[PDB]
Amino acid sequence: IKVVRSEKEIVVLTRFEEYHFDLEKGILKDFYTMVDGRKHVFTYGNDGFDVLDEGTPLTVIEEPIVTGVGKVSEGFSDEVSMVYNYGYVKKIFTIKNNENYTFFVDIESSKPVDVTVPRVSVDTSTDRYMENYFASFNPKTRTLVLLKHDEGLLFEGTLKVNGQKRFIVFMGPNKRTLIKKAFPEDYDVLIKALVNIPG
Amino acid sequence: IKVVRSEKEIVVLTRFEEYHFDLEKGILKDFYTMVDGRKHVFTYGNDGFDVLDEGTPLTVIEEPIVTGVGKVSEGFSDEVSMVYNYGYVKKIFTIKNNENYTFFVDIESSKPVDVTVPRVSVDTSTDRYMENYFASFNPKTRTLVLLKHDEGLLFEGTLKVNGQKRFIVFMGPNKRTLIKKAFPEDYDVLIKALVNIPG
Amino acid sequence: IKVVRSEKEIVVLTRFEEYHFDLEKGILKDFYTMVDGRKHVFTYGNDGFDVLDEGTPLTVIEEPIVTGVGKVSEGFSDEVSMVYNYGYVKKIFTIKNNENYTFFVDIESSKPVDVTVPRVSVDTSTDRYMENYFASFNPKTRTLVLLKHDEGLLFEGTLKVNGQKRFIVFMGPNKRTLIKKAFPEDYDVLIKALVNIPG
Amino acid sequence: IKVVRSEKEIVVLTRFEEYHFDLEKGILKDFYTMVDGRKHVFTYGNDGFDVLDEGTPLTVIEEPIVTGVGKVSEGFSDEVSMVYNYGYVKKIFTIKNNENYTFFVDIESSKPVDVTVPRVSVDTSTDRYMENYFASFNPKTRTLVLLKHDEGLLFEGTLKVNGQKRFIVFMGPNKRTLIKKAFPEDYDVLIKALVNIPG
Repeated sequence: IKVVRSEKEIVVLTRFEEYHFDLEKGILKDFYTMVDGRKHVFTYGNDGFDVLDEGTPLTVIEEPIVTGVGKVSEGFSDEVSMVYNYGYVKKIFTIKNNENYTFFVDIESSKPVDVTVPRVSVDTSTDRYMENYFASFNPKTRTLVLLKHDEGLLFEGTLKVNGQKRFIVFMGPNKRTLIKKAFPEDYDVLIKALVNIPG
Repeated sequence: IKVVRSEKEIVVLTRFEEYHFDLEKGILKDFYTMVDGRKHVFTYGNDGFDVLDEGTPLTVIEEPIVTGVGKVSEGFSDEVSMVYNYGYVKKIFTIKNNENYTFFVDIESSKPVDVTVPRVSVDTSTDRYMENYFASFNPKTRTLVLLKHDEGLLFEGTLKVNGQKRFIVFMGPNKRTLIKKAFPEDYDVLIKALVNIPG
Repeated sequence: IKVVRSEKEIVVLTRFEEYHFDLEKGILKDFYTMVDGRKHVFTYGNDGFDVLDEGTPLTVIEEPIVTGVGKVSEGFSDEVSMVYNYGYVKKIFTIKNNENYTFFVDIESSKPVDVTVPRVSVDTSTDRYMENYFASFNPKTRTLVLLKHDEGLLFEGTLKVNGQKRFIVFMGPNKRTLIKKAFPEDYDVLIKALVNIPG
Repeated sequence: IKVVRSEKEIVVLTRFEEYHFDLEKGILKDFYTMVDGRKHVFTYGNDGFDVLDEGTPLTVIEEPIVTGVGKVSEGFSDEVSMVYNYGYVKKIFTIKNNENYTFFVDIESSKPVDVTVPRVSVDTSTDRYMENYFASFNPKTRTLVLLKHDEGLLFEGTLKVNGQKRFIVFMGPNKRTLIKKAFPEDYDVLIKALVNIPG
């Protein structure tokens, strides 16, 4: 809802979410929840939606563009989008004022690329490779990451993209209602599988 | 936000707007504002977005579909859409929870068709045919209709549709900020033009 | 919008255009604009889309077919098409009711042929061979022809046809909005490049 | 994904597919699936996309060309294409790394030709001529061929080519997800129709 573009990064602020995106690689740098005090729940390893071509991370050919609907005094009102252009790869992050801890990654390529996925867990013990979904849980911050990748047990740790593809990313507290709003169709199977993580 | 589908019409209800759509012709039956008590500000004459093919109105080949995002206990939370299928014409009404008195008419055709435009004014005196915009004002109810038709002074009282086109329709009180939120770029010229209507 | 077949030629008539096509050679014989009174702006030299096998013009093997959508009392309402069948070459003119002085020439051949391109200029002085586009301008009549040949500066005065190709032909007044509508992807490059002609 | 040109045949090898093409006639010589060990499921009878001009088959006028995108250490990473030029007929096989047992045959002729269609069945018993599709099934190898010929029940056993046409060919295991992925518009009609084959 509030966009602050710095010389080193772009910051998107809502009432409960604080996103930090870079300018050169199109990565999610940092994510904070603010529902119970400013809490640094995600930080960039090599997993913030890097676009890997054949085995090397790609950088953008131009500065990212910031757009959205409902430009209020403070940036936008209901939608913010950030466009990253790698030439033959376009990547758009979309954040809506739904206060659901859910953002979108609409991505398009000419040749197939690999998009690393964010992990909030300390170790692989609290990560789940589920059908069409990647789950990552941090028991310290109680933070959940649910990425709908639509690869149906073929996921190998990176999003294989070729052509148009939208990814839905949940990143926030373990609040069951918010997961139902983010993934209404698969909610039942999802929660039933998420029980198996320590939690 | 709240959808009530009876056997004779579909009713969309937000905190300030009350829409009534029919089931056979894809028309806006009635529109109420609820900001200063339930006020019947629009009613169907022959102008509720009737689809006129050659010179005769069309009816749908199937019952309309209701979709949207954020399926809550009471219908949807953030967006409602209604799909009307005339066979070679598809017409979709979209209402978002922006509380802006603004809805969208996404329309598509295989042959050129005509879409009648709503008028809230008792007479033509308080109607304006402006660049890319039709305005209609009812001084009794203080109700403004602003339709962005993108026909550029060539508008003749009916929307000419051929292929894909989206219409943005503001319908509600004469409130500066809401018009700016609806049409940010043309706002200056629009309102400087709306001065000429009684008001 | 109106078609008149006269056992010697086919005439197509919209509100601003009057095309005269022959029946034996599939050529554009004459073109009239009517926005400022009936003005004879094109007359067939040797360039009304003649199909040349070597330098040998071809004749159709059958009489042309006239088709279209929305058959109104006067011919057609939104689309007229004329099919010329040279046996091993098909050539279809299409005139849509866009009121944009823009028609289409869809062409398909079995062997490489050459199609002449209409000129409106008195001399080669006011012609331009641009990237993917032929431009002819007549300073007296104020008529501009823009042909999208998509041959990228390899154009030598005739369309090289082998296989399927669509040509977009603008023939009318130097109106920037109409150029923007006809060629929406390249209009900036085109409008800037046309400054070099007298204009 | 790996191309081996043996000066006598061209072999294209993916994770689950092995195609054997010749060099003189542009035919499919042999096809192996590998998902359950190397299983020889197609051998050329007189049905490996032979171009029959009217009575006799055609040979290419020049050696085929191998092209593709993402040229990795082993041929190409994601697309391979073989161009066969018969002078007045061009035939391009395309194999994408979609792991869908689905390849494409883009074809363009100057005069009407016939292209034979591969069969995996021992007899005509397990074959079906369906709306826009040819179906061949082998009950011992569990291999299904679905060719989208788009000739709508006018198909007579050979592809009628006269211009530009694209054929989508599925060749592989009877797997509904894959058929859905290759033919997403007709998958329900197709899959229901296939029940009539033994299976």
